Amino acid sequence: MENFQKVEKIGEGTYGVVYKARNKLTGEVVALKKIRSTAIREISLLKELNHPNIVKLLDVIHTENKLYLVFEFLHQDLKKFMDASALTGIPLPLIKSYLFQLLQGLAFCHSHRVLHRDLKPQNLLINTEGAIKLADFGLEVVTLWYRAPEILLGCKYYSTAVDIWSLGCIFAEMVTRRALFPGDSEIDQLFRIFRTLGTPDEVVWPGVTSMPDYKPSFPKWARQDFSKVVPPLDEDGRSLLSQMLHYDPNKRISAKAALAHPFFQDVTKPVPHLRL
Ligand SMILES: COCCNS(=O)(=O)c1ccc(Nc2nccc(-c3cnc(C)n3C(C)C)n2)cc1
Repeated sequence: MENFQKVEKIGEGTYGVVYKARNKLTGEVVALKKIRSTAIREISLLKELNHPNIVKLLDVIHTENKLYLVFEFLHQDLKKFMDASALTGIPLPLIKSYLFQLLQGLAFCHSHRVLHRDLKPQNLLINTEGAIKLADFGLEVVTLWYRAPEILLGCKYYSTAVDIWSLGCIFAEMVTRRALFPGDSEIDQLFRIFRTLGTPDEVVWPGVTSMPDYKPSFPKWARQDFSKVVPPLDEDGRSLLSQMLHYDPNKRISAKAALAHPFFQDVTKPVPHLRL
């Protein structure tokens, strides 16, 4: 750590505190994360998971029983960018570009059997070049808003499909400028999903009733059309979103397959208006 100079406290919570810092030698600006063995080997395997849409992990510093992660620095997260776009919302071309890039990023980690497990606007970082990247991979006050239903129902060995679900929720949020399922407890989260997509059963989700936390007493809500869930979204988008929000993790579209959906027929890479 003697090689770094803390510039300011970026973010906080969860895995630790994050600071913007400068390398006392090179002057290189980075994101320094102070984390609060197995972890070591797992984190190291991450330094190899390099992709343009994955915030690059520069170094892993383990000293005095303390773990420091040095990352490539990005100037803003999606949360802040959405809040700054609330008045007019993010332009479709830019929403589509971000989704396309994240799917590319996911298709890559998934191919390497790595899942993020906690995708959310706060850990999606953007630059002035129009790129968006996945941050805070890894392996209270944490948002459950983007949690996949299988996790909520107690699935112990959930798949990469959970990242697809989270991304679908983020997609809907960019389009409507409002969180899709803002649960404030695990059961509320589950019930918000149920009220919108319908209480899942053996028909739409084989085996769902045999899940750890599934209760036969769950209220039975009927599904709602996506025309009502994300109105402005054209048919291609609504079609893709519905496949990203499928209950059956085995039926949920994969990232790679998602990249082939017609919604991306006219995908481009616009530049956002960032006021750093
Ligand atoms: C409460 O205040 C929120 C402010 N959000 S922000 O001002 O738009 C903002 C968020 C993140 C960053 N920079 C950043 N770059 C690389 C990795 C990283 C990183 C590495 N590990 C983590 C957890 N992160 C971030 C997601 C914090 N954070 C710069 C500015």
